[PDB]
Amino acid sequence: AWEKQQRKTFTAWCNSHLRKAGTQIENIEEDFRNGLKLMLLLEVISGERLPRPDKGKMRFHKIANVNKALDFIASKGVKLVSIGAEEIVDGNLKMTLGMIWTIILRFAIQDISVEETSAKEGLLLWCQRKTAPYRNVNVQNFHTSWKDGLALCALIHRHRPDLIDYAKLRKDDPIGNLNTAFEVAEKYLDIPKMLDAEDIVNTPKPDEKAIMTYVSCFYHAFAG
Amino acid sequence: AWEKQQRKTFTAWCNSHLRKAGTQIENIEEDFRNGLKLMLLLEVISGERLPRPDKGKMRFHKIANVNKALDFIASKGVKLVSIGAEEIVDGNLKMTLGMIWTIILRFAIQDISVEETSAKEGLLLWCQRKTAPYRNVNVQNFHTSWKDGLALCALIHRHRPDLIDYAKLRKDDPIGNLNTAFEVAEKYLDIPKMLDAEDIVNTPKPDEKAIMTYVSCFYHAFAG
Repeated sequence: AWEKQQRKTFTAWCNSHLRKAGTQIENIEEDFRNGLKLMLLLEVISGERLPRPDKGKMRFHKIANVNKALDFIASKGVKLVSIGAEEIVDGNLKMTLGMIWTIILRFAIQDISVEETSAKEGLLLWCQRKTAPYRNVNVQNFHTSWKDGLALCALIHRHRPDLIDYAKLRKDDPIGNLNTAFEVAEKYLDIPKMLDAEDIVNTPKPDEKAIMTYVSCFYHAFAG
Repeated sequence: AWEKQQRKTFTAWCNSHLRKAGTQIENIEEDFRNGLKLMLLLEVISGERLPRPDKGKMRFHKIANVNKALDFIASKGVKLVSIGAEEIVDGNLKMTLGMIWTIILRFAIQDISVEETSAKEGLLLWCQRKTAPYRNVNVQNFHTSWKDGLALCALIHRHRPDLIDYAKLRKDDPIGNLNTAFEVAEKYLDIPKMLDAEDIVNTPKPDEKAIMTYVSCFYHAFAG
């Protein structure tokens, strides 16, 4: 089940960045095979220039361009684990999703530094400080703590009290709390939806990586 | 109409240089008011060191920093015509765009020397020699001669035959010829888009200054 979720969230995340370069992707298991938008995505989020793409549509041209991306990532202190250009060119889903998470983690989460605490732990602490005043919220992880949607609404309310009337939110209305946060973020913060309400509520333990991906968008939107 | 075009082209040009200093500007009529990135831009394109910026965000601090830039330019044999720091600090569009062109002309076009011919005339002659072998191209100016996009494709083809299949380009397909040149330059030469296809084709006489700005990028990219 995580596979379908991660694909939707990762795709939405990639698209929220690629749109600045005037493009988008539809099927993550196809649109990164030739490495072009993969390279484009990396220049967008890093603000750096990658080597120029190789012209051509042959298999070897794809391997070469995907390798430009993979090398750029590796050069950022990333250890592409068993992730080779061949699998990416071949459209392998597990490997492709693994690569994108690696990029999401490295370029959007790793550098977060809060109270001498970085990356994943850093983002968690930040989420905790911001939601500290909300008694009906208890952030201890990036999965079950977010199930009832209050954590996200509170996180939003902490920076934009005018967008959500937090007092009207009930705990036993998880679907509603989530969609309220999702729609408000989409509408006023221009943070596209990356999660599905029902999937968060239905899964005993939601996908930790999908959640961190969405939440980091909020970190970057409020840090600015 | 020239105002909107010049703003887009000049902004893209400024950004293609500022990116080397790890920054960019969004709205040209705002981002140069405090003179910081203006000074930064000048050090980047000249390779020289300007005086240090004044610390502070007050109006007078801005006037002082913009004056450091204006003086540096003037010291390069430039006559800032009726261009004062006040107008720049005030975010005046006409004056700001006038200043940037002055900088584009002085630091990217003036020193071009081809067959005992310099600056604007120098760049034109260069463009002519390079496109001389292309019969469906006739460069006589920096405006109408570029409308159908063949001049640019030929200019690119002359140095990189592998990037554009010039023979497939038709004259009655101006929009396509232009975008082909625009996308190829952006993709393989890392020369960001500075012009809009439809604007070039729709205007009886495209903006001579916007065109020279974009074309000079090609001069510098192939001169290296």
